[PDB]
Amino acid sequence: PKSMQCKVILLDGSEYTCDVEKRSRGQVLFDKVCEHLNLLEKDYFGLTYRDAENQKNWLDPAKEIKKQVRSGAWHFSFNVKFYPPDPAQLSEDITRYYLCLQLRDDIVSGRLPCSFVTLALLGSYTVQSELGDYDPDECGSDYISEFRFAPNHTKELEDKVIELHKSHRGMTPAEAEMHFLENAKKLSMYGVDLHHAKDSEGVEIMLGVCASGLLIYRDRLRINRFAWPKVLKISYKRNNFYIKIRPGEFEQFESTIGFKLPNHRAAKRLWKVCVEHHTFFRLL
Ligand SMILES: NC(=O)CN1CCN(C(=O)c2ccco2)CC1
Repeated sequence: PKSMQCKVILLDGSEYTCDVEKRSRGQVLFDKVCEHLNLLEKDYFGLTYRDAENQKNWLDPAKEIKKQVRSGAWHFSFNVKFYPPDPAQLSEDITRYYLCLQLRDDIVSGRLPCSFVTLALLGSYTVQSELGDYDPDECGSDYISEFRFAPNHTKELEDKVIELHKSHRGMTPAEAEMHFLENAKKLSMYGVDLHHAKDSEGVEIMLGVCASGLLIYRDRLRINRFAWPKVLKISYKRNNFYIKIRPGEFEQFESTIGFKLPNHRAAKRLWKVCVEHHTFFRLL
């Protein structure tokens, strides 16, 4: 029984290595990573890989690993797939912990934009969770934390993190993690997966996929939003992605919005993430 070595980048930046039989389905490796992580609430998470077009693909747990990674290395990342709209309702603190680690990377990467004050607040809860109570001994007037808090660090941001950290004395890690999430969950780009696209006139837009529905980011004076209820049908053909939108009450026929994606694989990838979000948030 021939086994392939898998390398998985965990959300704390460490590497987990394991072996699976070479014809294994994605679920086999995912189960192994989740067991390693002591993670029970597995539904919110998945494994990604970087392709030959160099983009992120979700590893489909139901399909053979080799038919997905094809010519590529068996190298993966562990990631949040479905961001819970209300993390307080997750049953375990360890689930909330991994969601925090993902969101910290979302913030540092600039995928999740954040005001100065919210960067400092989120940072202050991370420090409280990781170091415990503020201690002046390992913080002078010139202190800079090892923690990455933001896409661009400033001494002002470091100072504000410390000021807010002082206010959290006696907070336990699970409590600080819950505060982090109560703030993060409100950010306008929380849990939004962004895809580059062109509208039916060739104008560059972004399409956002989230729990609630679909977002079309045009010029920022115009953001169109389609709640999952309003979306009739999702489809792709060639480099095109089509959304069928319900008629308003007393209308005879749906509207179709068409988008052009960079290539056929980018269209298929958008289609599959939308179907998965539609299913997941239909059941929540
Ligand atoms: N007064 C309002 O209802 C404002 N509301 C419009 C739609 N909202 C969503 O639930 C959403 C996010 C993506 C698709 O739909 C966000 C903000």
